[PDB]
Amino acid sequence: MGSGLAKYLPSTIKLVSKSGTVSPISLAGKTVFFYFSASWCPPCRGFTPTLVEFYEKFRESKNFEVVLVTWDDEEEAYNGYFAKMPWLAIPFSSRAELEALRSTFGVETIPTVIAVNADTGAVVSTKGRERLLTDPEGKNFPWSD
Amino acid sequence: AMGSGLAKYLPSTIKLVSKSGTVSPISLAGKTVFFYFSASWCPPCRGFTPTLVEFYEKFRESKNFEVVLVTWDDEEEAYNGYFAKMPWLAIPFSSRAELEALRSTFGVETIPTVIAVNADTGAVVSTKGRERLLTDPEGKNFPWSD
Repeated sequence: MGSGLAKYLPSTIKLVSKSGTVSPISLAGKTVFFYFSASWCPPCRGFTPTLVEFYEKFRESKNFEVVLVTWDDEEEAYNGYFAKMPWLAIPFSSRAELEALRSTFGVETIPTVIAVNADTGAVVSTKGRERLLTDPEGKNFPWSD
Repeated sequence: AMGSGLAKYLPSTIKLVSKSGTVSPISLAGKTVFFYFSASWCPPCRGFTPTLVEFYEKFRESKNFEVVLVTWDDEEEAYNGYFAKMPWLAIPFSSRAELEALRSTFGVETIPTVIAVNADTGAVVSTKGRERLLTDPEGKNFPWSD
């Protein structure tokens, strides 16, 4: 499946992990959080470790993945910031794909997490950046509505 | 020559677009320049734009300022239709790296935002005009510095 997630990206993209690459289709069956963030954004820098801790605890139990959608435009800054994260990222050089996601989800501000269902493409939630702060165990994950 | 404060923000090899033609960044010498980060797909942007248009029509001459759209649109027809509503200047749609560099330089986390700079010195003059214009339509406190 994962054909819902794949419709948000070119068919030829691979996501980057810490060690290799990941085909979007491999996220089938998961809730996928597009995390719009930048190393130069102070609230992003403070929110990232909150999301990292949640991912460490619940990635498998809640069956989700995070995909960084960078607003960094300098590759070394991107590299150092993504090094702090355990999840996936759109490659730094995929500038048009990054901008298409901003337009598609109407992302006016960072940090923002947009959750989609990888199989259907449906938007699952848009306020996780705020809701995670008062729900560290994710009892109300994925924070819909 | 004046206007050297803009050289880093608006490289001289890329002219700005106007309603009728093109404009070199150096032509903004001596002015306060508002970088207006905005997108046609952003509802608060669509509502703020006419407020800024009215202020520009009334006061851009008397207060010696210019507005430069920094687009977050990624579709050219959307950019064209939205900039058509505006009387000021814009970074060309295709200048994607220049647009992104301004976002990083001024740390623009949200739109709509206006960042004012001094065209001669490059100094940041104000960052909250998007909010402060709303309650100061005559610009009595322009350029709304902190």
